[PDB]
Amino acid sequence: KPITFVVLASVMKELSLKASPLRSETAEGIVVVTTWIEKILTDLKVQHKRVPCGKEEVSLFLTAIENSWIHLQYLFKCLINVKKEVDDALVEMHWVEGQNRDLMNQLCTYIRNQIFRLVAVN
Repeated sequence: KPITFVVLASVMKELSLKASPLRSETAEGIVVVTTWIEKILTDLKVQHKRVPCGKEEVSLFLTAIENSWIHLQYLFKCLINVKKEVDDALVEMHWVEGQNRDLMNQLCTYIRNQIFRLVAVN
């Protein structure tokens, strides 16, 4: 029952350019996006590994840590799929293990937010 968000085929094009401005047309669109999610996660010192996936997607398995303390610690687990849907990229995130399922939305909203900061490279 996964959270999703599209990356538009133009946002991909801009992510490719950022991945190599001085060259062109190197790698698939979903692959480029995935390696930008991989950049975003390592920067958070989130652990992740690419896992076997389907023919028309790339998958990250990731392990983040959460802390639940009192009155303003634990490990949670997610599968990110980056699948080519229509012309654009569909990003699915599946909650696998952990306490607060709503931390996925926090991580997903963050990642997708991080993507669009990168694309404002204008």
